[PDB]
Amino acid sequence: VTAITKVEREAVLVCELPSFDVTDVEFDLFRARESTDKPLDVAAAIAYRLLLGSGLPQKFGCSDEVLLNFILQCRKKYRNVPYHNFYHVVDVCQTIHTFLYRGNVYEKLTELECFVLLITALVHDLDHMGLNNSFYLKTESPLGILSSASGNTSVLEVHHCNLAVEILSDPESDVFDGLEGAERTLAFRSMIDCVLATDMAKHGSALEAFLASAADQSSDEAAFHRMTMEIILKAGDISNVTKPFDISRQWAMAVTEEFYRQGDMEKERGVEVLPMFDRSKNMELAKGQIGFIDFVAAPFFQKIVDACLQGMQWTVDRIKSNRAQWERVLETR
Ligand SMILES: COc1ccc(C2=NN(C3CCN(c4nc(N)nc5ccccc45)CC3)C(=O)[C@@H]3CC=CC[C@H]23)cc1OC
Ligand SMILES: [Mg+2]
Ligand SMILES: [Zn+2]
Repeated sequence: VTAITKVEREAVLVCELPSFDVTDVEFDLFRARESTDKPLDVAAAIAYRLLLGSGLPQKFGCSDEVLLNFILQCRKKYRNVPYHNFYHVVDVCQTIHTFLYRGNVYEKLTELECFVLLITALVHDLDHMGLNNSFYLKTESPLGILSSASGNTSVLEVHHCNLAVEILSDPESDVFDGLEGAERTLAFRSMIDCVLATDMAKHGSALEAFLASAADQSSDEAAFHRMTMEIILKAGDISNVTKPFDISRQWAMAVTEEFYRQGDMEKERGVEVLPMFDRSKNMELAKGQIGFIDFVAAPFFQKIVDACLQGMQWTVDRIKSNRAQWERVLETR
């Protein structure tokens, strides 16, 4: 399929990104994009550098050549939407790295499992089209029909897995080619399982199952590793509120635009439009983020940190302080 080539290849290798430390919890992807004419080659380099620097691809007989083909193969599959673009999955990959190596979550998993997670971040939203699963079902869209007929409500997540598998059948872009037997099976199994678990419809059930496993010393060990990978991918996804406020705010600008556009399309089609998707209300960013923090993200991070993931306490602290900063935008309005 397609083939990347040196033209695109080198176009990434000749980015050096001197101003930053990709390993830092305060790494700023917004700066990186802004700091060149080629934001797409910069993002790729950040992924490339993160993966190579972990020394995980080498360990699992993944050469640099195949690695970069893989990244680049994913990039093509991402579109140009406000939020669910290739910058979001590069973000997720970089954030997951910080949770593994600064939050010491590496200790709870094998190297293969850390390698799979870093990879899975990049395939997790392949060919996302700005539109949530709901839209596909309410518009009786062909992908919603296929999902509905096929027995799986996770319209996009199955889509992303399909594309991810595609990319890896080609061995010049197959970052698991060096795995054999049980390891290769696990890599695909867990990668798919993780991606499917990013469907926010399943958020409660996946959080309650990870916690019940974490509190049980007799939990099946393979099942705990798996749920931990699922929880970490989920964490990367909702990690925007754990960043430095200014980075957080810009993430929230991007999603708020993306939601607005779906809601524009939901008006045209004539289908139901939720409050959140409606440009008609200015819809105070502050109150949106405060609600997202109180109902989804603060309880999530606090609970997994306490159960198990004590190294990630900083996520709970930054949420707490990002919240207080939104309350001070309210108090001074
Ligand atoms: C930067 O800031 C955001 C980034 C991503 C998302 C994402 N949001 N969501 C939904 C998650 C659940 N929601 C709310 N639920 C419940 N119980 N209460 C709420 C109260 C107030 C607002 C929302 C909710 C709806 C949105 C996705 O599904 C995206 C796709 C995948 C993962 C997360 C994304 C939201 C952001 O800020 C609002
Ligand atoms: Mg997704
Ligand atoms: Zn995502």
